[PDB]
Amino acid sequence: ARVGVLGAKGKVGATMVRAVAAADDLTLSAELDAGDPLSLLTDGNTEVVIDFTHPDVVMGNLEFLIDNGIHAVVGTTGFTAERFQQVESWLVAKPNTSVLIAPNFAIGAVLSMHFAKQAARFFDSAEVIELHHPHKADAPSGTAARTAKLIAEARKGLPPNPDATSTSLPGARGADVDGIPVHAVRLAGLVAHQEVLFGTEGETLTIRHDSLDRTSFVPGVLLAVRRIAERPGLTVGLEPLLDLH
Amino acid sequence: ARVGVLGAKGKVGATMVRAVAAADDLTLSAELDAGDPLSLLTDGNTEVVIDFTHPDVVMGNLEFLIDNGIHAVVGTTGFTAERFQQVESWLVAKPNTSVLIAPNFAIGAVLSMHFAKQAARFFDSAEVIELHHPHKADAPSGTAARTAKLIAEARKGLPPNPDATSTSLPGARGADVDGIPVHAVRLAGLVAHQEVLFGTEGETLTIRHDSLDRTSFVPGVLLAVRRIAERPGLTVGLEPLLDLH
Amino acid sequence: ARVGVLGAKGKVGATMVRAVAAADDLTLSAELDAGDPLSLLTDGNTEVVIDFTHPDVVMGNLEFLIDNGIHAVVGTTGFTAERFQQVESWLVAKPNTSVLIAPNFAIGAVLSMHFAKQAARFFDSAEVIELHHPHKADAPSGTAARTAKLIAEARKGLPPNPDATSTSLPGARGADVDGIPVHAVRLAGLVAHQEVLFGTEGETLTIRHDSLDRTSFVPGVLLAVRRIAERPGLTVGLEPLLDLH
Amino acid sequence: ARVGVLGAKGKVGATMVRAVAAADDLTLSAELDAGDPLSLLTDGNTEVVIDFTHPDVVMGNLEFLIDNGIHAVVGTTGFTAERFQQVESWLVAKPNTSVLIAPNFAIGAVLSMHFAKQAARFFDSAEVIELHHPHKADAPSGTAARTAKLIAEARKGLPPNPDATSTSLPGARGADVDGIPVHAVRLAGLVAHQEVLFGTEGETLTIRHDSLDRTSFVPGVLLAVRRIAERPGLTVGLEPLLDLH
Ligand SMILES: [Mg+2]
Ligand SMILES: [Mg+2]
Ligand SMILES: [Mg+2]
Ligand SMILES: [Mg+2]
Repeated sequence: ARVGVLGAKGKVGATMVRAVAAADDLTLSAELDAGDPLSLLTDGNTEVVIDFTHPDVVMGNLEFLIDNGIHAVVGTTGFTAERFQQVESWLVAKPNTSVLIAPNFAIGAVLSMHFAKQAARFFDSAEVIELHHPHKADAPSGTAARTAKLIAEARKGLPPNPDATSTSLPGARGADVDGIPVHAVRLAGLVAHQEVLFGTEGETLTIRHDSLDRTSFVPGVLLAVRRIAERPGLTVGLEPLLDLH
Repeated sequence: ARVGVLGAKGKVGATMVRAVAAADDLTLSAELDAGDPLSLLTDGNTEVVIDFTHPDVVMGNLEFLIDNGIHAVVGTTGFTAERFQQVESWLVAKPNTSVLIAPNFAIGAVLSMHFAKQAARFFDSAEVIELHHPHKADAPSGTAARTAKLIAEARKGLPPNPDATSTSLPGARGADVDGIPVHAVRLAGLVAHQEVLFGTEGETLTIRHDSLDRTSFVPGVLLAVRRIAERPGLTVGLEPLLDLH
Repeated sequence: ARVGVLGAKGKVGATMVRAVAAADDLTLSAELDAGDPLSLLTDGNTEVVIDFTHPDVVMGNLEFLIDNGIHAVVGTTGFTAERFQQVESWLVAKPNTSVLIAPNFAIGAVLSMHFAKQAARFFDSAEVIELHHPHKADAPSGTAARTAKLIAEARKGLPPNPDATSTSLPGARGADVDGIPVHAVRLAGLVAHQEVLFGTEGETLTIRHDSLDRTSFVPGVLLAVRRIAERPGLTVGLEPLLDLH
Repeated sequence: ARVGVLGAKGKVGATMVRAVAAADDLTLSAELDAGDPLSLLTDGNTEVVIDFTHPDVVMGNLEFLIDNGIHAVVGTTGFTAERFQQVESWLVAKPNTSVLIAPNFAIGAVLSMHFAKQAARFFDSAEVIELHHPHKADAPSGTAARTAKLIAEARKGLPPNPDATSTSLPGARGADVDGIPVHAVRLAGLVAHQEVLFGTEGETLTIRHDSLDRTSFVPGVLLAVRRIAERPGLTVGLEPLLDLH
């Protein structure tokens, strides 16, 4: 497949360039980083584009790709209901163009999240623990928050976690994301890790995702690049491409 | 829902009897043990039956229930392809009767199994650890083997687990269920536990299911009883009833 | 060894009574509850006494036992520096009497605590996770706090846990017991569990203690009773009796 | 302290050179790799030497260092009872020379091992799980074997692990090192990891050591280099220097 990479000197693109170069089945058709015109993509017959450039510029890129029937695997964040609306809009005019926007390309992470979603309604209790290196700026992770919201949403209409706590120390019970405790561990030696715990009297289920490399998103981006074709128009999140729905 | 229970003096039966009683939305309509004549089920307008009676007599029961339009949640094992085929047959005459047969009713167990199946093809490595009380007769557990099978099958066409082992001790690498290492830990204090691990360079995912009670199957049986009507004819395994969209 | 038991109608007492009975190398020589006169202990030539009676009456008992040369395994809490000091005093008059007072008799718990103390100064990061049934009143557990204290103290003079958190949610980082994060998980299905984690760039060490029974203190009490003679005067905490060379 | 490093182009030495160079309190006095005369050590007033050169040459080195009153932190393996005897011998003539020989310099590992040693006699069951990357040649690890031996030795005179297994699959119960099951997991994404499990009815204790870098031995070697002075003559294993005994 003829793959083009944007913001290709930026850490992700650069990595993706390497991934695509190394990869058997795909040929790298264009490597554009900032200061490069977008006409180069069509000039080399780019079918798919990987995009992870800054949020300010993504909208301007997506429009171009859509205009030109260029499939887009997008990893850039900063997307809003209103920005999805917008993309959803451009795609109306080009029904054969696929676009995938995903907050997270680590297959382990995405699976881990989807499993929590599916499990959450079958247990009395659910909590999230997340553990990261002590250089991380924010607590909980983006990923732990989004996870907790999903669980909360999946449990829309069950009782809240039982909990008889009556004296405590501030923070002893973690954060409270949509009614479900997120704990954040920061510990030397760690990279990125998350543990979703469910329990009910008699049994517990625990899902853990550990990520040891900056680079674990690669297999996912590649997956998306190899499959984006199968699903016309806008797809949000990688999970549909994992053929789980 | 008006529920009848067979094998009511065996361990599982006696349990569900308490269970059906305690449950508010359901009433118990007949409780028989081996040898109480089946007729009593219709005598009480039993809609669903829970069956956990011995393998020998299960086929005999299933016939009656299907004959009489009585839905059946069946937990007995010893089911074979040709036995399923048989059941499959009786059901053709009554398209309004639902029957559910499952190897396993612990919701946690069924979920952990399903997640493994769904995850299996996105990682280079997959192993199963099962941990049990030191009084268990067989290694690996029924559940561990079934699980390894599923993973093996979902990996039909990927390379086998990478493994450079060239010198070892017998058993150091555990069992080999269809190309997949299964390790059995036997340890005082434990009940029934299972941990599936998958790995790929840069990321790991682990699913653990812990069962602390004999009675963790109850929620599942109940769920099945509450839902069995939604699916006409034979269903195998609880996971379809865990309504997974 | 000829063993007497106080507070024999409370939960802990009644247990040790069964325990002393079952035990072959030991016989039970008196079992009193609040208000049975102490004299009965000597009336039966009781060598050691297990005490778990309420805090109010413990000092009253200890006096009698020490007066009479009767070794005491004491599990009651509510002990203060000045109460230890008092005990310490009574013992000066009888140098042949041994007394043991411990916050905690679960051998696993005491070991996990000790290991933490010994490990604490060789790592940059240290946190405590405790997980409990959702009916527990207080967060963190008594045991989690004691533990954090110990680690804090053993780290007297190292830098504090590294942590670049600058934006968070209240409680995301758990409690702060003496500079050490303690997180409390409350989850259906669980009993009493605790996981200490230490980390340093390149390596992590984790100690977990799981307690599945009300009755896990029994082996320790018994051990204490069997060993209390080996150490004259007051001993605090079971770990010295775990004979650590 | 005036530190000399041997085999200093070899992966360990090289690393140690860097560590010593970077390290505040120590000055690097000599960097000798193969082809360099040993007189250079004394020529620069080397107090301590780090040695990890090949086993064939170690004996020849140790003799020199001992002769010259040069302290030696040795990481080279291939040591035998008879080779310790030998070193023990050279040291007779120089009572002020310290020598430390250790199979393992990762403080986490050493702690993890020492804890298992101390715990092993207080539980009915003990097993070892070790997990490594799928490029590892041998199963179980050096470290898992040595660990199991220690446990076995510490349990010299208790009943063997209870275990009612009567049908199994070859390897389902792992290896059998001195009566205690070692399981080896090999999984993509992993580096070096070990989990010691103990259990007894009512409670379990679990010790886990994860190692994420080749380089986690550095802090230990440094520790030894900063402390070797405190203990005259031969010390085997790092654990005594961790002030645990
Ligand atoms: Mg290529
Ligand atoms: Mg009822
Ligand atoms: Mg007795
Ligand atoms: Mg220096």
